[PDB]
Amino acid sequence: MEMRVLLIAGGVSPEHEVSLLSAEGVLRHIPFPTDLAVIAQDGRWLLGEKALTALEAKAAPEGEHPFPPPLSWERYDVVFPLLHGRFGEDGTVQGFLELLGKPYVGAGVAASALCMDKDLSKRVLAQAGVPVVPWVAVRKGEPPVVPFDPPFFVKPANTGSSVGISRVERFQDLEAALALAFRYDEKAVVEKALSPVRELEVGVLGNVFGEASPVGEVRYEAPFYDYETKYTPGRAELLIPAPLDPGTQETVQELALKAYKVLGVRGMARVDFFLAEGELYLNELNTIPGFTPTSMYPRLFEAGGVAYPELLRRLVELALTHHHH
Amino acid sequence: MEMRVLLIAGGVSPEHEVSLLSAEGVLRHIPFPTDLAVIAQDGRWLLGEKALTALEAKAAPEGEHPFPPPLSWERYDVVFPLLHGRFGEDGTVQGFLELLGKPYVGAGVAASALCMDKDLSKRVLAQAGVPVVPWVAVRKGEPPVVPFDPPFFVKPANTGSSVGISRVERFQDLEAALALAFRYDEKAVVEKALSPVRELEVGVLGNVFGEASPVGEVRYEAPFYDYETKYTPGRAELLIPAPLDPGTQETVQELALKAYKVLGVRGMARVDFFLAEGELYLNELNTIPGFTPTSMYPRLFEAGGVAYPELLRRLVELALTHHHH
Ligand SMILES: Nc1ncnc2c1ncn2[C@@H]1O[C@H](COP(=O)(O)OP(=O)(O)OP(=O)(O)O)[C@@H](O)[C@H]1O
Ligand SMILES: Nc1ncnc2c1ncn2[C@@H]1O[C@H](COP(=O)(O)OP(=O)(O)OP(=O)(O)O)[C@@H](O)[C@H]1O
Ligand SMILES: [Cs+]
Ligand SMILES: [Cs+]
Ligand SMILES: [Cs+]
Ligand SMILES: [Cs+]
Ligand SMILES: [Mg+2]
Ligand SMILES: [Mg+2]
Ligand SMILES: [Mg+2]
Ligand SMILES: [Mg+2]
Repeated sequence: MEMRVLLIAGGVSPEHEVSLLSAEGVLRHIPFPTDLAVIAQDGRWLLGEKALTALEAKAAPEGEHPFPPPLSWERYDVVFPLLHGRFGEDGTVQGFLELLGKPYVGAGVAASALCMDKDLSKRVLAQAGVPVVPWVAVRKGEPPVVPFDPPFFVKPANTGSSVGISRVERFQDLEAALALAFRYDEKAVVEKALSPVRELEVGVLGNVFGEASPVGEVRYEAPFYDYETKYTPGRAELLIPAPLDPGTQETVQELALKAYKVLGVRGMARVDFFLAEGELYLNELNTIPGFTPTSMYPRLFEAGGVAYPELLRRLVELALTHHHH
Repeated sequence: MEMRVLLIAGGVSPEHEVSLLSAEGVLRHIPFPTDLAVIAQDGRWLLGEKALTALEAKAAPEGEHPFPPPLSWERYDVVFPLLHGRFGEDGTVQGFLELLGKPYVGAGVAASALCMDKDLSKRVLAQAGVPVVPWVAVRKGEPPVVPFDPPFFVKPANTGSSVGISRVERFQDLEAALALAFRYDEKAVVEKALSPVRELEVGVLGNVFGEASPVGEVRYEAPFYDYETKYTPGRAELLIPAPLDPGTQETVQELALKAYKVLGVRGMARVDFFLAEGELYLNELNTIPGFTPTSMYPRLFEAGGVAYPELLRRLVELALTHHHH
């Protein structure tokens, strides 16, 4: 069976650089012939050799081709969008690939848009009976109304890689944290800070009915799991399988697969959890998790017997299983 | 008039013909110079005179240009996506227009995908405290588990114009109703049927400060408000305002504006309600309501003092005042 993959990375979101790092990880292990297309930070695309040059520079601030690119789509059998964050993970790029008729890796338009919004996903999961941290949404320009005591975490609703996230100890500091969050999104979420908190992560592989990886725990000495901790090698420790009680591992996997099914995710997702005072909370689902050298999604399925090339092979294959339907 | 609008109608959804009818209604009343582009049922586009020709035919089975079309997008200030249903109303075309950077009428990607999914939209509305009909989601290839007794209403999760919807009386008939619904979507909803029921519909207009139209009511002698009843002229009784006592009409508008904000809609929406034994239930929210001769949304706002050309003009202005934000 003929298979040629087009890999798209970069993007206009703050995670532009993280996306190129993920692209390098995928290219080093994907078992299919794969071409790279880069979306530069200005929204213009780089194709062919100019895309590989931008990958070597680990940043593409400016691109060549305005959207839509003159890409020979017919040459590829599956498109692998690796665009973390806004305009890549939130269903907008997915909508373009749907109208293009090309099979593509990962969640569709709906699952991507709803998993990217920290307020909407928490609305759906809370109704479904999934435990979530207390939270409220704040629209840019509206006065916040936080019906619980600090500490808070303030986040852009569409964020990734902990960009624009603040831990707020005093109400005096809510205004500055919201102003930081509103640089990246018109909507912010304010969550009750769990402290102390343990952070659990589990990978999911599959279309709607997912297969769960072992549960992993992230540990670090920074105040929280911030940008520098996430992508500086050595700062983040992954303990697989997570040191959890008899049965706690299964509950984490059951919640992840439940949220996966309810939201209708296809392909993959990394589901993050909080463990505080013995209580589990689902933090978020990431439909396009990182494949950077310090990323956890490949390591989680590595520990579950799915090697890195086999994981990428199954992702491309799941894209065709849905498209062939 | 310097403003130039691009109207997109047709589509690959079962509502292809309905979309063309809506295009004729909008083209007749829109006060800006408007070009039409038609998405044929095979996904290929028709531009210029061939799109006007398909409009007179009220059906476009085959197109000419494969997506993405060679449309001079820079000619148009606002794009009006008038595509009901799959690949038009569910966020796919919205994501494409987002990447084009074009201002467009109606809800964004997330709110479009959320409002089209009758399961996920009900979960969000229920979590916000909005009354909904008891329901359950049934996935294709998965046995149904319905915690309430028939009569049922079985629908494809992402449908419009009552396509694939069945009224069910006995559990022995559920599997055939689910089999019809699975011809249009991998997911279906089974709702508790309300009989007798009155059907109330309200239009909403705006981005941040949505304003409600007067409440209207649909009456019919057919079993339910099905496809033939919706679009055969004279078949449905459109009562504006609805013969209700004022307190019920004000409550309907209050709920519609609450659901509008809860679901994150901008531009427009028609909110459908059920009235059964004195209780109001929100049925669904349509981000691209029909503009056919038998359609409720334009009429509701003419009754509220907003003429047909003024309605479309404000839809276009709202698309511009959102973009500039
Ligand atoms: N409610 C909370 N209580 C305690 N810590 C939190 C809370 N919310 C966020 N954090 C800390 O901030 C980090 C980032 O939060 P979150 O996962 O929401 O951001 P993200 O950018 O979506 O992450 P990712 O890069 O995995 O997508 C978490 O790993 C956690 O360490
Ligand atoms: N729970 C219910 N109880 C009673 N009648 C129902 C119920 N669900 C659906 N119906 C009937 O079926 C019709 C279509 O249902 P629904 O509005 O969900 O379909 P739709 O295709 O989304 O409609 P639209 O064309 O407005 O998008 C309704 O107008 C109503 O008459
Ligand atoms: Cs996310
Ligand atoms: Cs809440
Ligand atoms: Cs809908
Ligand atoms: Cs339910
Ligand atoms: Mg995330
Ligand atoms: Mg996280
Ligand atoms: Mg509808
Ligand atoms: Mg309806």
